[PDB]
Amino acid sequence: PEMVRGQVFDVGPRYTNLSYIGEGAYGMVCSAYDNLNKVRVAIKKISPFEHQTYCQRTLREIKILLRFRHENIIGINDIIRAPTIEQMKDVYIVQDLMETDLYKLLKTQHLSNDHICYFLYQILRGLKYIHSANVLHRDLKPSNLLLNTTCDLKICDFGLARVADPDHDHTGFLTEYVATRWYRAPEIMLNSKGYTKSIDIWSVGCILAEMLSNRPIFPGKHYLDQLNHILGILGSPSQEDLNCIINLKARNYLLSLPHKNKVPWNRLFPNADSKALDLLDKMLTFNPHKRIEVEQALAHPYLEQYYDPSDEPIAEAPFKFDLPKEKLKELIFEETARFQP
Ligand SMILES: [N-]=[N+]=NC[C@H]1O[C@@H](n2c(SCCC(=O)O)nc3c(N)ncnc32)[C@H](O)[C@@H]1O
Repeated sequence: PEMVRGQVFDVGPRYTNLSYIGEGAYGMVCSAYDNLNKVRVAIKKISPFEHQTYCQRTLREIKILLRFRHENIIGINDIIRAPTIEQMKDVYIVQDLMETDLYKLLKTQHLSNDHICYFLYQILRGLKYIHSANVLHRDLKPSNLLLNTTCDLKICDFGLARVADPDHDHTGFLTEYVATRWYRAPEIMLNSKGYTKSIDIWSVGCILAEMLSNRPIFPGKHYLDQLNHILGILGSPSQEDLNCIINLKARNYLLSLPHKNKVPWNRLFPNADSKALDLLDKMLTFNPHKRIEVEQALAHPYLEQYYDPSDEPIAEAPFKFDLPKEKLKELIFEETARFQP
């Protein structure tokens, strides 16, 4: 088998002329030439079978991406693995080759307002479809937003996704490890398991802020720091918003803090479009029940040049609703059979 960086990257003969791209959350990512479609593609090598949690996340990603079909969500074009469960050690996921991602782009490129608007529209368009499937992405962040050379944007990595479960969202204070720290909504640290759609909107708000300045808006240095950053900008929650938190440990923590004034968005972002800042404010709303939902965000005046609900499709088949790694390997093997061979 062809090799890259000293490890097996076994994708031939259909895929040749491999180039190392990077180390992902799952393993090695390479580009390759697709001798059938006559185009270069991305290939991700995944080696999950020793660990139940890796098997979980891999099965999640495959099951969701195979059912979804949307312009702003990365597809799976092919899946390579051994013909038998016994011989299956790795799984390769073949996807459209994308020039960059928003994390890499923000490291060196200033975005025009037109690009910010276009990117945000595409994020919300993809998110509308995800949420219409009753699915939460739960790890939206710049590095999970792929971009091709013409700035078409695709949401990727559904390994942490879940079916929404609002009736079971409540929990205690300082539990819960949802999303990537900087993109984590304030209620995750207070009383939420991140089982409602508002968790994703918070992350999109954080992404919008980061597009406006090329800096993360809430750069918490560790888990506990993250709420400090959020409150340092939003200021102290109102009595009404505190009255919505019944958990006493969470509420009394907030009551124990000195008063903090809100920092006006236009002082943080003096060059930003005022309509973008109005939408930003509605996505970065402290109370998740008052936070804007994805279809309202699409209809916001900032996005008026793109908004078209008839061209913002929803899922045909929402997802309606412990396993040892052996059963998970068998499930991964079954889920990938359609690509044999
Ligand atoms: N990651 N990583 N590894 C490093 C490189 O992986 C690049 N990348 C991924 S990564 C998917 C998410 C993950 O697997 O974490 N998908 C693609 C892709 N379809 N086309 C081009 N490049 C891709 C990413 O920009 C990063 O530069």
